[PDB]
Formats: sequence, C-alpha cells, structure tokens
Amino acid sequence: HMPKLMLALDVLDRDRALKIVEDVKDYVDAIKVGYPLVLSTGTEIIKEIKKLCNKEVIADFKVADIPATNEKIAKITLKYADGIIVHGFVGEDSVKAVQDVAKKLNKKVIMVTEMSHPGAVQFLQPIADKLSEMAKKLKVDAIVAPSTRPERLKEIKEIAELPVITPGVGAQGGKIEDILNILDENDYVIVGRAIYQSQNPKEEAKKYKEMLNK
Amino acid sequence: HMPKLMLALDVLDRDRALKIVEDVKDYVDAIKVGYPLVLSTGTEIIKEIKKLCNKEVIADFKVADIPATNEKIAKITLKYADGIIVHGFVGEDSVKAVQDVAKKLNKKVIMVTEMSHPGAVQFLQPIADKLSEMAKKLKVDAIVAPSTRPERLKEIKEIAELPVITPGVGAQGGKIEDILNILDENDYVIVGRAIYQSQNPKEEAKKYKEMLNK
Ligand SMILES: O=c1cc(O)n([C@@H]2O[C@H](COP(=O)(O)O)[C@@H](O)[C@H]2O)c(=O)[nH]1
Ligand SMILES: O=c1cc(O)n([C@@H]2O[C@H](COP(=O)(O)O)[C@@H](O)[C@H]2O)c(=O)[nH]1
Repeated sequence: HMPKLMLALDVLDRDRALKIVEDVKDYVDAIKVGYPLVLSTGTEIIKEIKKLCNKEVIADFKVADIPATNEKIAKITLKYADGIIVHGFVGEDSVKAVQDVAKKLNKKVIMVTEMSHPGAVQFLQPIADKLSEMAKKLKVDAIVAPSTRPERLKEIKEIAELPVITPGVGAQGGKIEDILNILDENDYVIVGRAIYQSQNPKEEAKKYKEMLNK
Repeated sequence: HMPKLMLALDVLDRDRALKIVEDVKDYVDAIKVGYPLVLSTGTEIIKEIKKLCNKEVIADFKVADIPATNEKIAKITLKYADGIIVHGFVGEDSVKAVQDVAKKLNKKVIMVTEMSHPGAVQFLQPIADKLSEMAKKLKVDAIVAPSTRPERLKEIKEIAELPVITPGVGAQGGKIEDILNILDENDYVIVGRAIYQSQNPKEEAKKYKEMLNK
C-alpha cells in the first residue's frame, strides 16, 4: 500500500542489464526499458528481462511520430512489452494511434506530460496542464510527471486523476521526501542511475524501496 | 540543382527493405530509416543499407528524452547512421545533448519543427516559429517541416534559414506542385508509402524524382 519502485534500466550492455535485474528483483516493482538498452540489444531483451524478474516491463520509447508510424512502433513494441510510453505533445491522434494498438492487446499506455529536466520548462511546462487534461480525456493508463518539481507533480496528478510514474529522484536532484506525500500505492517512483551506477545495485534498490515506506 | 528525394523506409521486414533500397537507389538521394524498421531488424540494417545504395542514411528516431538519455541514444545511433532526427519540443538542452555527440563524430542533426499530421496543430503549430528560431540559434544541420501546409513550410523555412526535409507528400495528401516553389537544391522531399507500398517502387521513385524537376 506504498508507492512502487520502477527501475529505469538505461545501461548499454545486455550482460550488465541482466545482472542488475537479477540483483534488484526483490526490491523493484517494475522495469522500464528504453532505447539506450534496446538499440544496444534488440527488443529480445524485453522478454529476457520479464522471464528473469517476473515483473511488469514498460518500453519507454517516447513515441512521438505521426499516427501511422506510431501504430507501427506500438505493434512491434507491444509484442514484447507490457506497456509503452508515448508523448502527448505530438497530438491526440498520435496518442490514440498507440492506444488503439494497446487496447487490442490488453497492454498499458502511459503518456508523458511535463518532463523533469530543465529544458522541459521551455515548451512542455506551459502546456502540461492541457496535456494532463488530454490524458484524462483519452483514458490512458498513467502519465509521466516530474519528481524534480513537486508542486507541478501534485498539480498535474490532480488534473489528470490518473496514476503517475515519476522520474527525477537521485541523479537529477529530486528527493523522495519531497514527493512522498503526493504519491499513493498506484504510483511508481522511477529511479535509474542512483541504482544502476552503484557498486551494489541490490543494496541501493533496497534503500530506495524502503524510502517509499510512507 | 533541384530539391532532392529522401525515401522514408518504414517497412517492417529486412528482406523487403533491402529489396526496395536496391530497386530505388538510382532515383533516391538519401534514405531515412526509422524505428518501424530498426526495432524489427536492429541497428545493423543501417550499415547494410548504406553499403547497398551508397547514399546518406538518416536515423529518424524522433529523439525526445532528457539530455542524459538523448546522449546515450545519439552515441549508439551515430555509430551507424550519418545523421539523426531530434525533437525540439523537449527543449534546448535535449537538442544540444544530441548535437554535442554529433559534433564529435562529424554527423548531422536535424530538428523537428511543425509536424505534418492533423495532431501537430494542437501543440506543435503554436510554438513552431519558436522551434524554428531555436534551430537557427543552435545551428542544427536541417529541420523537418510539413509538406501538408505549404504556407507554414515557407514561414518556418524563412525563420530558420536552414535546409529542410519535408514529409507529407503522397499518403498524407501533400502534393509536390504545392511546395516545389518553396524548395531548393539543399532541401529534401520525404516520400514513404507512395514509394514503398507500390508494386513497382523503382518506377514510383523515378516518377517522384522527375516531379522534383523545377
Ligand atoms: O521527464 C522525464 C521522463 C522520463 O521518461 N525520464 C526517464 O526516466 C529515467 C530517469 O533515470 P535517472 O534516475 O537515471 O535520472 C530515464 O530513463 C529518463 O529517460 C526522465 O528522466 N524524465
Ligand atoms: O512531420 C512529420 C515528421 C516526420 O518525420 N514524418 C515521417 O516522414 C515519413 C512520411 O512517410 P509517408 O510518405 O509514408 O507519409 C514517415 O517516416 C513519418 O514518420 C512525417 O510524416 N511527418
């Protein structure tokens, strides 16, 4: 009944990736696999990860193209993954193209709203409330909203009325204690580098999991 | 001294992809390879295509993440590809992270401005002039701007003062005659489905190449 922990597995080597998954599996609740890993290893890594930890695996592919292309990417991705992350800024039709594929396969679609890095302020932040409204309109499964700006995370979550997965804790300077009050059992805190760059990923994953006790 | 032709190779099979490339190589000036093909075949298809047609190969990966992740994606992609397409909407720092990688490797970075599909009007269009100003500021190699809206294509090109690659002709309803007067020899017209879904891609590539005679 606490917020959950999602590992952002952005390593570049299959062996290192599988090793980290094995090490952290008792403490992580889902694995987020992105293009840094997938372009290095191929989509086959997704099924391998899943068989190793028996947890949900989300493909963070930041899908951001026209509907026809989004549909192709979604079909390939969701053969292997349990869900897929899509950008909202490219427009409603592009999001729906991914949703249509995910609905037929019973898979999750997660939409990016405001992002966590400084550049997000330039274009994403001024329309992030409207992205949040769109996520609510489209009934996506969850949204991505930023740990680095707790006030915005709260605001975005309350507009969307959807579960969040939230990145920014650790390497990007976000701190668990500053967002813990905002999150519930249906949310995930995303942690990448703070876990995968450590000499003892098991211990760090355990530390982060226990930090989510609220 | 005419606008050039860039094939959008969004097929899902390696055999079909290589066959199309072989058939159209005398008429196309560059090949754009995206995630539909790469997630299906792996990044290795990029070197294969390059050896097959001896043309520039651009990875249309719509790079749209935080700087650290963008950097990882760029490094992997540009081992193989001659250039990479990045979104501007994620912010200046994210674009620069890709540029920094490409500068070291002497590769091209192409930034998306306004997109060609209806959904682009929702969030991209209202800030596309600012994206164009940012592309100029950042001195990227080219921008993507839409064939489907000739007046916007003209406006965007004149703000950026950069070469464009422009999609939308054919499947999306754009017509060469409507943009030809806007383009010069440093620009590329992107054509995908109208060429790759035809029973005779060679003939269609020829037709499209001849249509660029201006
Ligand atoms: O706004 C966002 C959206 C993301 O998906 N991410 C992703 O979340 C992860 C964060 O990892 P890290 O803890 O190493 O900063 C990365 O995979 C990154 O691409 C992010 O950092 N900010
Ligand atoms: O605004 C844009 C930007 C793109 O990269 N594209 C890409 O250009 C290509 C267009 O192909 P087609 O001619 O089959 O519509 C696709 O690969 C698509 O993802 C686009 O259509 N519109």
